This record gives sequence, C-alpha cells and structure tokens, in this order.
Amino acid sequence: IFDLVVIGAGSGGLEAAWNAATLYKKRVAVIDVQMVHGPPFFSALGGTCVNVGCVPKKLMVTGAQYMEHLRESAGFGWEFDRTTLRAEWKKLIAVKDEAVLNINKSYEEMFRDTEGLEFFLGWGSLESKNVVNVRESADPASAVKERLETENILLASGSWPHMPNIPGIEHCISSNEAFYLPEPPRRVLTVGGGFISVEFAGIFNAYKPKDGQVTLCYRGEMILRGFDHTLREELTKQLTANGIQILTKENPAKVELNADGSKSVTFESGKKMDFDLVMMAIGRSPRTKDLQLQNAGVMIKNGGVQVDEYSRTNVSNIYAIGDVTNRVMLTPVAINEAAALVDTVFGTNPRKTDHTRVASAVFSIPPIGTCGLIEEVASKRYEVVAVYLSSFTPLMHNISGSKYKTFVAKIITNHSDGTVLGVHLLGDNAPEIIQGVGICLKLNAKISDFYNTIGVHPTSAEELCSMRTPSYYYVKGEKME
Amino acid sequence: IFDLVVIGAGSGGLEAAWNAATLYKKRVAVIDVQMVHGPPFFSALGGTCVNVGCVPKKLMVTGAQYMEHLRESAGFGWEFDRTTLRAEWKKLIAVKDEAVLNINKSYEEMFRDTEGLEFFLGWGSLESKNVVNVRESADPASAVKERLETENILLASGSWPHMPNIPGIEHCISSNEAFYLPEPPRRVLTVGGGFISVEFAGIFNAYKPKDGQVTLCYRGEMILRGFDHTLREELTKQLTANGIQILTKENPAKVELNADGSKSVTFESGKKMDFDLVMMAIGRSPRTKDLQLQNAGVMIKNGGVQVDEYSRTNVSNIYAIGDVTNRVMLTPVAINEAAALVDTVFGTNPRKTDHTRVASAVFSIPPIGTCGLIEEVASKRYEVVAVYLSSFTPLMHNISGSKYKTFVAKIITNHSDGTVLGVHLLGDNAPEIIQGVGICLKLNAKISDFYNTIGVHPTSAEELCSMRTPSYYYVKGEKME
Ligand SMILES: Cc1cc2nc3c(=O)[nH]c(=O)nc-3n(C[C@H](O)[C@H](O)[C@H](O)COP(=O)(O)OP(=O)(O)OC[C@H]3O[C@@H](n4cnc5c(N)ncnc54)[C@H](O)[C@@H]3O)c2cc1C
Ligand SMILES: Cc1cc2nc3c(=O)[nH]c(=O)nc-3n(C[C@H](O)[C@H](O)[C@H](O)COP(=O)(O)OP(=O)(O)OC[C@H]3O[C@@H](n4cnc5c(N)ncnc54)[C@H](O)[C@@H]3O)c2cc1C
Repeated sequence: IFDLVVIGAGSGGLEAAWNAATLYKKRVAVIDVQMVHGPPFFSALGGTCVNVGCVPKKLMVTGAQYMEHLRESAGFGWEFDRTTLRAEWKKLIAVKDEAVLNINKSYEEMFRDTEGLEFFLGWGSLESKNVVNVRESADPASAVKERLETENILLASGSWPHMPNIPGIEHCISSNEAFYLPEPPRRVLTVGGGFISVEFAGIFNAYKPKDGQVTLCYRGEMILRGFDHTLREELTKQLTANGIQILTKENPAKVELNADGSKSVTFESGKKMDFDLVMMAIGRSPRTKDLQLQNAGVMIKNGGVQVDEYSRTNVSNIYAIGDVTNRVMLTPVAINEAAALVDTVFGTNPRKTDHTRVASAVFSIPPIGTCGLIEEVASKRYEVVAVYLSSFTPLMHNISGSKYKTFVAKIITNHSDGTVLGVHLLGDNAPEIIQGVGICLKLNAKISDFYNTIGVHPTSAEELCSMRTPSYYYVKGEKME
Repeated sequence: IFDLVVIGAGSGGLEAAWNAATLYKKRVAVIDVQMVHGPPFFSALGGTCVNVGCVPKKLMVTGAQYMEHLRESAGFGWEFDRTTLRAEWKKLIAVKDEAVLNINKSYEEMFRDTEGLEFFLGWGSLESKNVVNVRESADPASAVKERLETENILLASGSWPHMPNIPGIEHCISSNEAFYLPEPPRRVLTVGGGFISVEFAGIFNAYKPKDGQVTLCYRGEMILRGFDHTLREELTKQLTANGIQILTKENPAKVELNADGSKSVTFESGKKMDFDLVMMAIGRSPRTKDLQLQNAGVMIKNGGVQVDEYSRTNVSNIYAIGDVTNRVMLTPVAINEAAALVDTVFGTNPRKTDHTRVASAVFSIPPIGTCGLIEEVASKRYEVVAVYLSSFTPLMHNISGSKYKTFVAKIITNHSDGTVLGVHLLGDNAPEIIQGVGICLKLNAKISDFYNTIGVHPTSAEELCSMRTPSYYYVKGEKME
C-alpha cells in the first residue's frame, strides 16, 4: 500500500514522485508504459521532454544550426572545399539516441537507489478512488499485472500528438516517429502552424539532400498562431529566405500513397502535391485516453482532467499536473505544478503555480524568445498601451551574408503606469536573452527601469535597455498618438 | 563662440554633443585628432570603441568563434574535408576595416546634417577657463589652426594603452596596432592579465598558422584580476584546453630584437623566450596627457581628471566624462555619464550615473558575463553571505566533443534578507544572458524571485532560476555552515 501512485514517469510526474519520497519521506509508486525511449510507445522513463521532446529536438536543432555556421563562416575568412561539405543525418540521430538513453539509464538508478520510489512497468488504469492497476496493455481487458492500493493518486499521463481524420492519415507520421527516421526525407510536408511544425521544418531543411525541399503548410493566414504579429511575419520571411516553402491557407484533405512509396497529398484547397514524408503536427491532446477516469469519477473539462489552482480533481484524493491538465504545456511549468502539489498535500503551506508571465522559446532558425502579453490582448485589457519596436540587421550579419536575418525586439507596455506587459524577440540567442526578462516581468519591471539599465556592449540583448520612446499606441484602437 | 566645446568625438563625447545640439538646441564644437580609423592615431571620429575597441574586436572574436563551430560541427553529423579548412586573416581585417570605416562615414553626415554640431579636425588644448585651441599637433608648439571661445568645455579625451618601461619596449605593439596587422603572428605573447589580453589571445589563437603558438603571460597568480574566483580558474582551464599557453607569475624585463625579426623576451622571472610578436596589454590610462589642464587649472586626482557625481571639475565651466575620469572604463557607462551631463547643465533636472551594478562581459572563448559584487568583497560588506554555485558540462558539449567547456553560474547573496549581490557566469552566451540580470539587480531582486521564475527549457539561462539552496557561506569567513 502506497501514499502516492503517480501515473506517468514524466517531467511533472517524476518531480512530484521524488519530492514526496525524498523530502517528505513518503512511499511512492511510479508507473510508466516502457523504460527506454523509442518505438512502440516512444515515451518512456523521463516522459515526453526527454525521449521525444525537448532534449532530443534541441540536439537536433543545434545540429541543424551548424549549417548556418558553416555558411556564414566564410565571410569572416574561413575557407574550405564547400563542395566537399555534407550533412550526416545518421550520425545525428545516432548520438541523440545515446544521449536520450542515458537520461533513461540514470532514472533507473534513481529508483534503484532511493527508498519509497519504485517503478512499475505497464499501463496505469484507475480501478477506484484508490486502487490503480498496472495492467499489461492499453486495453483494459489485457492482463492485470499489479493492483496498487494507495491513499493518493497523481495523474501525470501527459499528452499525445493529435492526428486529423483524413483519407490516408495512415501514411503520415508525427513528432514521435520523426525522431527515429532511418534517413532524412527529400520532400517533406510538415502539416501544422507553429512550434513543433516550424521547429522540425528547420531540422529537416538542414539535413535534406540538396535537391530536397521542405514545405511547411498551415491552414492559417500566418504560421505560429498566437505569437506577436511582427515575430510571425519576420520568421515567415526568414524561413522562406532559407528556402522552406510556407503554404498558408492550405490543408490536407487526403493523403494517398502513390506507387514508388511517394505520397500524393491533395489539399482541400484544390492543390495536389507529391511528398516523400508527411508529418502531422496539427496538435497535442491530453492522454486522458486510457486512464479509466470514470472508474474513480474524475472529470474532464475539455480534452483533459479538470483541476483547480491547487491542481486537484473532483475526487478528493486524486490530483493532476502537466499536460493532462491542458494548462500550459511546457516542461518547467509541469515541474512547478508537480513541486507545489506535494508541498501542498504532503507539506505545511499550500502552493500554487503562477501560470502567468511564463517565458518561452521557439527553436526555429532563427529562434524566438517571448514573455508576457501580445499586443492584441493587452489592448483589450488596458486602456492605453504603448508598443516599443526595434528591428535591425546586425552588423555581423551584413558581413556574414545573411542580411535577411533581422533582429526584432518588441516591448509592449501598460502606458498608464509603465509596467512592461510583454517582451518579444526574434533572432539568434533569443531564448537565452528572454530568461532574464522573465525574472524582470515577475518583479513588475517598468519600461523606465529597462531603459535605465546600462547596456552590455556589444550584445543584441542591450537593445532592450535602449528603447525609451514608444512607436505607436493602442487607445482602444491602434493609434500612432 | 560656442555653448560647448567637446574635446574628443568619442562614445561619451559624441553623445553629449548630439544631446546638447539637438535636444537643447545648443551650439557645439566637437574636436577629434583624425576622422577615419587607423594609423597614425588609430582612434578617430567615433572614439576608441568604434575604431580600435568594441566594434572591431567583436567582429574579430565572432570570426575566431567560427573555428569552434567548424570543429564541434562534426559531432552533429556535419562532415567536410577538414584537411582543406583554413582561416583567412586578411579577409577578416579587410571586412573589419570596411565596417569601421562606415561608422566613420556616417558620423560625417551626422555633423554635415545638423545645426550646432560642428567638427574640428585637430588636437584640442585648453588655453584658458574658456578658450580652447584646435592646434595642428599634440605638441603645443605646433601651429594653432583655430581658437574656440566657449561658455562650457567637456573633456572626453578617453584613455590610451599603457606601456611598461622596458629594454626594447619599442619592439612591442598594443591593442591598437593589433587591429591592423598585415597577417597573424605565429608566436605571440600577449602581456597582461585580463580582458583585452585574454580577448586577443582568443583571436590570435584561431587565426594562427597551425604550427603557431599563443602565450598569454601574466605577472599575477591567475588571469583576469578582479573577476569571480571560479570564473578565473575555469577560464584559465578552458583557455589552456584550447591550447593557449598561460604563464602566470612571469613578466617581461627586456624585449630584444634578435636577427631574423624574431624577438627574445627575457622575463625578470629568469626565463627567456622567442616570439614573433609581443603585444603589451598591461593597462590603459586617461588621455589627460596633452590637454593642457593646468592652463585652466583643472585637477587630476590620479591618472585622470577628478570629477564629482555630476561629473564636473574644480573649474566651474568644465566637466569630464568617460575614461579620462578614470571611473568605469566602459562605453555604455560613458554614454550615460554624457547623457546625464547635458540633462544636468543644459537641462532642468540634475542627473548622475549609477556606477553600481553595471553588467559587463569578457569576450573570451568561452565568454564571461558578470554583474554585481564578487564573493570576496561582499563578505567584507555583509555579515553573512550565501554563495550559490552551479557547474556542468552541457549535453550539447558532451556530444560536440568540447567536454572541457563547463558552464559556471554563481549567485552570491546577502543572506540576511536575500538580495542578490552579484551574478557571474562563464560559458557560451554568457554576455547575452547577463543583460536581463543587470535589470534584475537594479530592481533589487531577491534570490527567491530568481528561483521562483519558471525557466525557459532547454536554455543555459534557466540555470539561474534553478538555484534554491546555498553551497557555502561567509559568516565573516568562508563557512560551509
Ligand atoms: C516535440 C516536442 C517538443 C517539445 N519541446 C518542448 C521544449 O522545447 N520545451 C518545453 O518546455 N516543452 C517542450 N515540449 C512539451 C513537453 O515535452 C511536455 O510539456 C512536458 O514534458 C509535459 O510533462 P508531463 O509531466 O505532463 O508528462 P510527460 O512528460 O509527457 O510524460 C507522461 C508519461 O506518462 C506515460 N504514460 C502515459 N499514459 C500512461 C498510462 N496510461 N499509463 C502509464 N503511464 C502512462 C507516458 O508514456 C509518458 O512517459 C515538447 C513536446 C514535443 C513533443
Ligand atoms: C580593445 C579594446 C576593447 C574594448 N572593448 C570594450 C567592449 O567590448 N565594451 C565596452 O563597453 N568597452 C570597451 N572598450 C572600452 C571603450 O572602448 C571605452 O571605454 C570607451 O570608448 C570610452 O569612451 P570615451 O568617450 O571616454 O572616449 P573615447 O571613445 O576613447 O574617445 C576619445 C577620443 O578623443 C580623441 N582625442 C584624444 N585626445 C585628444 C586631444 N587631446 N584632442 C582631441 N581629441 C582627442 C581620441 O583620438 C578619441 O577619438 C574597449 C577598449 C579597447 C581598447
């Protein structure tokens, strides 16, 4: 019998498990589907971030970046037989698998070296308010291979890729399978408009076969739904500048496998096109799925488990965190949600995660780092808002040759008192720069004590402390006042 | 007759000139020695930062970095005939000269397009409390070619390299001449311990001739006098890791030119060595020099002009800013000093520059970004101090091959209330990361609202918001309490 049984050894799952076991000395079962990355279930010990998420994509984006470095290197005097220069995809995913495997191996020890923490390999199902079966498959008919009795249950099952219902959806892949491709596609279509789609458009672009061609397609007007309007048009420019097709207002209607292994994707938008690989990145959805929530009587709001500020469901000894809550779908938010749950329930203080003003980044080339409100929302929340905008091609990029690489730095402000509502930047080092800006925003920085800080010269970060005067306003409507 | 005559079209000089002329509509003379970068006087319109300072070194460091990128690129699958791969120094300094020349050309227009602003080419000398001669040379005997009568004078002459008094100092160069080398030295000795020396050790290392060898020598115990102790040992490691000789407690006694053009540097430390180029980077000193300060009766404290908070001398219509004040020798501090001078004297408000908590960076490979107090000083100012330390080899650098490349992130704290006193980091992207941390420190961030901010994953910046528990203390002495 356990104090806590955590369904899913994820980012938030494994955090709450360790914090309960080690800090409050509780007895903890952690259940996960498998325990080393890759097919059939792709996620394993460590969750989605470690196996088919952040950790492998940033290695893969970092690798894709080296094609920029090898290019613009020439402008600073660096010469070599660029005829000779080719990218070895097999090596990339080979070192990736290694790195991800060890994160897996180390979590093994963590369990294999700590009281209270124990791991059951299987599929967690709710049998009651407080018994949970480690069954042998997703199908709740499959053999039970453990029933854990417990006093608390934590649902941290995460979220899965969302596939459309399309003629021939069978012939498409996901984020998950993309990480295990034997080789890079020649013609790719990443379906979807934001983040995972545009991040993977970067990676596929760099490791493609020279006569390869990448086509990001979005059924929107502009990619990255939900990001600051200027970052979206500028990234859309510099993505096409590096030669990735961006098809807006086009959506797959039917993927039919033609002949040679080719795929003919007819868009509902009339068009038909030929690809070697179609990757669906249209969404992610809570793995509410095979949890048997009704067995305990747990409520879904929509998609995933509905959960309050202190992250607990209707059922009083059950709580939920991370992606299955369908809150903010980010690893470090889920780790915080997790940390504050045990501090609340096995601890003295309650504790709730501040889901506001969370800084984040898209690792496109070049990247985006962003924090706080976008223009178009703050204008609905505040009476007069001031937008500070700064775009420039960095000198290093005039002499590098990627003049198309503009740096956008935007600061939108509640003009009525000067509190910085949101900072947004696109450009190399955007994600690193934005971290300090997240601390600022949770300190309630004014624009004044942005431009009043002495800059670090020469850096692109110093641009934030150089923005004194507004560029236009929103006095309910946009007004260069 | 002028309102203001600014001796030196520097970073601070040109800032105060423009702010007076344009904002307060004053009549302004700006005098500078020459008006395009390079020998004989190396500085020109734009000052030291533009001509023989920040702008050219960061282009040159950026170029030197590409040797890392081409190296560790191979680990992410990127292959090419690395036998073929060579660095073209001539191209580097060729594009540098271009970039720096245009900053020069644009300042020309700025004068050539603005009322009040006018530039006199020459050497500024104080004749009185308020007449200043544009003479034709440094020597005050040389022909006067203008006397400007004026109601105010601003001394912004900057600072020059400091050379030791050594047998054969004639055969050594400086920062200045290093920017104009026809070609990269094979054997180099950068004399000095910090910043310029170690930055140039980076640049020389990357563009050297493969059987070339770089030797940084410092008469100290450890390079970068004045930086956090951990950053110093770690950078000293990773500098030698990339193969630059670091000779501590060794100092040149006599540079004698031997034969073939070689130079035999005997160290006072017994040792004798052979080099192709000796660069002196032992210091910089206020260009108080040929200003004729006595003519007005202006006071030097030590080295440079002594000046109060509001940046004015004993003589009541004379003020001084930047490097000749021997305050903080940084461009953006001098631009601030400048901005606040005119706001004080041609403006309503006074205004003084906050010389505390100024973030800065050394562009070594890898770089350092730093802000606030170092451990060893705060322990003298505060009763109990907590030091938070985090060092790790980034995953990307396990798989890149530069495992030696450690990331150090240190946060030292007044433990008595938690106010962050100083943050210090070494590692790629250090300078960009530190900028947000400078704004934090001037907001008076506590350690709590560092670790209470949600991180941006995966970035090395997020490491700052992951440091909760201290590592040791100083309760007057260092105490793992
Ligand atoms: C590609 C891609 C890129 C991303 N990039 C980023 C990024 O750069 N930065 C970032 O911050 N976030 C990123 N994310 C999001 C991040 O990976 C997730 O938000 C985060 O890991 C969520 O953690 P979690 O604890 O909710 O669950 P997860 O970490 O997703 O783990 C849930 C786990 O439970 C197991 N499980 C599920 N069903 C069952 C069941 N019924 N029985 C037992 N166990 C079960 C799963 O197999 C899995 O291991 C990325 C996601 C993808 C996919
Ligand atoms: C190599 C090297 C690297 C540096 N790197 C950095 C860096 O990365 N970041 C940073 O922030 N700072 C850097 N600095 C420091 C920075 O360059 C200076 O602090 C800053 O430019 C000082 O500005 P200033 O206004 O005092 O004068 P300056 O900009 O130095 O200009 C003074 C000017 O006056 C002219 N002048 C001098 N004597 C006379 C005279 N008697 N008559 C007329 N005119 C005269 C000079 O020729 C010169 O143009 C660097 C310095 C060097 C050298």
